[PDB]
Amino acid sequence: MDSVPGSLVVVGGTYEPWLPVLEKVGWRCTQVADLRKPDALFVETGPCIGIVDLSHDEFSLNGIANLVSSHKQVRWLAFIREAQLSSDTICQFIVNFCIDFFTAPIPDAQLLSTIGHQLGMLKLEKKVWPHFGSAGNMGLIGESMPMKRLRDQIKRIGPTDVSILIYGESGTGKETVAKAIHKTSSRAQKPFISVNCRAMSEKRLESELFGLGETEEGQQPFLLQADGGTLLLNDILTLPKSQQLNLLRFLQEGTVETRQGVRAVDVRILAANSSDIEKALIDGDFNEELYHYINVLRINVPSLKERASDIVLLAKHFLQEYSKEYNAQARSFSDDAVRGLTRYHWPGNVRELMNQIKRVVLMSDTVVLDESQLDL
Amino acid sequence: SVPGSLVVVGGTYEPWLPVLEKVGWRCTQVADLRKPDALFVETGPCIGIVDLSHDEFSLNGIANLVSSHKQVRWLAFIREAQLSSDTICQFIVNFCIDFFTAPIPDAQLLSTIGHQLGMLKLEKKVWPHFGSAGNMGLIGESMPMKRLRDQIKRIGPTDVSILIYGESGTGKETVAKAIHKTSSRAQKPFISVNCRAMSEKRLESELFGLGETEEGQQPFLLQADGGTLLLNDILTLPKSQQLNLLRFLQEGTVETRQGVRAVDVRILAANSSDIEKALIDGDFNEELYHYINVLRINVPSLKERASDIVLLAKHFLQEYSKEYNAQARSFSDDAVRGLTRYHWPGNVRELMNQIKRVVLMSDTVVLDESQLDL
Ligand SMILES: Nc1ncnc2c1ncn2[C@@H]1O[C@H](COP(=O)(O)OP(=O)(O)OP(=O)(O)O)[C@@H](O)[C@H]1O
Ligand SMILES: Nc1ncnc2c1ncn2[C@@H]1O[C@H](COP(=O)(O)OP(=O)(O)OP(=O)(O)O)[C@@H](O)[C@H]1O
Repeated sequence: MDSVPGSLVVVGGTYEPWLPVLEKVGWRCTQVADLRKPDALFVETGPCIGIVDLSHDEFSLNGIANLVSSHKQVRWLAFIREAQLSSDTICQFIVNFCIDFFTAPIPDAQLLSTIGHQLGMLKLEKKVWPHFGSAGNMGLIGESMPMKRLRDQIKRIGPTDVSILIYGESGTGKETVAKAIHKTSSRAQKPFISVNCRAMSEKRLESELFGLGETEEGQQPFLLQADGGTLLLNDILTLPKSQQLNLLRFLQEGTVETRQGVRAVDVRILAANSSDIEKALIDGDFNEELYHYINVLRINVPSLKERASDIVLLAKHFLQEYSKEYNAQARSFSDDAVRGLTRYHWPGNVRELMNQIKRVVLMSDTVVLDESQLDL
Repeated sequence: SVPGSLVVVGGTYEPWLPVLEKVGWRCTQVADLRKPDALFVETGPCIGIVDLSHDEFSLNGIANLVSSHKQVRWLAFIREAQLSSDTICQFIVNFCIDFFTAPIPDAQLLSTIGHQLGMLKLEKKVWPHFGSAGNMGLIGESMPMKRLRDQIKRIGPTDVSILIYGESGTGKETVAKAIHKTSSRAQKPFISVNCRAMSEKRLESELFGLGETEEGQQPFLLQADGGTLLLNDILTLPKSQQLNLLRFLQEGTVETRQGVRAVDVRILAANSSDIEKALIDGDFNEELYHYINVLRINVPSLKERASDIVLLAKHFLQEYSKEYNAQARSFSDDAVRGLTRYHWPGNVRELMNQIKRVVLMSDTVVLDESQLDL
């Protein structure tokens, strides 16, 4: 036979009754007491099933609900066991999903019925859980301390095919982030379309949602191509009213217009921002309904000003990359030069950095790059 | 009364429907995808089945709705034709509790639902009431308020830590006082904390205590024991204090002059800033964040509630006018079609403050638009 382990947290060992009914029917039972232990146990066991002994007992109700959605999220299914207390706050605490509960006696055959419904999910969890982004894709442009948070954040919000708001300062790598969560999105093998729109006129911009290729003159709406995959919208607030309409229409109906008949698609939508969004909102300028459609999740891309310990490593890569790309003899920075570039403010962040270095490298006549050839 | 919704444009996929209809359940069905959103945001606690059957809706918009703000108030559930389990099994990241096989064990589906239906029957403990079972809306009463009411009613009693978010000057503490009423510790003391204007050393002297207090000293937790403590402008906390906070948040213990002791305090926190920006930059311990972000509540600014502006100003008028004998008794329609049009960055606070100012200047009984923002 083949099955899946399952743990249970309780100080009262003698509270077996429901335990041997599962071991004999084939369940890998594990039991924790001291409250702090199961966290490590749950984070190491991976996807499983946990039973919560509520029978008055001795646990902090805050810490409980905390654990419930700490990192033990979808990968863990909630379930409680109580001594018949459905009345006060305690049963209102079953707002934490919990799927079902346990009568104080032993609903012998009913117990499997309660459990059996959920079992299809754990064997489903195992099919999707191994992934883990194995290759440790060290933020394909940066790697420091605020960055590791970003990875973890990106890794857990990636697969969730919801719309996410990406915000940070200009030239930080919001697009770089967008491309990264597309790999995580589980629609990774599908196309990805970043769009530095800006330099588009309404007519031409409007030509994206319903087209103005009069007669099939080699023209296809952008939304269409991004079907199954991911589309990115850059500098979004610059959008005109009429197009924001079509977006919300599309965001609600998922349909687009083509000359060869109106059609529907399946595109996960992302958005980037660097401006004071709230200031636009209050005046009336931005449709708030649309904001709630997109602000389902937020991710903040930290500027170079935030990280600073990244500045050195970034320059090295940008050195290596551009020097190798153009055969340049420049291969290293002096300790002098290193101990100066970080002090710069870098308003344009990642963008400006590569751009600046790009120039210096193509101007660099030496192998070691001094401060004289840089910020001048 | 009866929840039980299911989303699909077609219909002939009854088979699992009459098993509910014939057993006596009012099933409700949505098609145009956009409609259930408004429906889900207004219905409150219920159960929704998402029929996707590999021929229905775009999984982005779906997962969006599923996790827009329709979170705990709704339990997820899907329907597929077996011949489908493949590309997006990951959409079951939203709990979803269970799914629907193509074979239909007529009794098993009821077994899956009936056990889960009992959880919705727990929501019945507050009995939806609709008609504002609280203090007329504590401070407001419009459309985002009724959700807020519904929201407060179901997340209130749960003595877990909750993160309160809205814009500045909205009335976040008023909510805490309001949800404390729903809590099972209502008869206990309540202590608000404006964490904005406090120094580290003195802050540390509030928890486990510091300084050199060989005189007279008593911690908030002690006073707040059994009751509820609220933290306003929480992100303003220094590193060293967030440490001590988490210490308590894990152990529930404090230090006092008369020896160290432990307590049982439900903890709340208020915020008006960009929460996502603080965590990533490093300013707030994320571990600590999950201890408090167990539940979220969104306090709607005046920008959302345009129909509240009229009702809000009137209430604040009567109360303060009476307090200072003011002759002012009403607003002109002129003033009305100006107060609503205003942006109100400071929201409820600013509204209360401005009117408060005007009243002390109002020499007339009728208040015209000229006497307002002055
Ligand atoms: N016209 C362009 N052509 C080719 N590559 C470009 C162009 N513009 C930017 N890039 C590349 O984008 C990469 C980084 O992504 P990006 O600049 O979009 O991040 P971002 O600045 O945070 O996003 P945003 O577009 O919102 O400003 C840079 O390495 C740059 O080479
Ligand atoms: N000791 C106190 N106990 C109970 N209530 C108090 C006490 N002191 C003040 N209050 C009231 O609590 C409210 C707190 O105002 P506050 O500025 O914190 O609201 P807020 O909108 O949540 O703040 P913020 O703009 O930082 O978000 C005040 O209106 C005040 O009347």
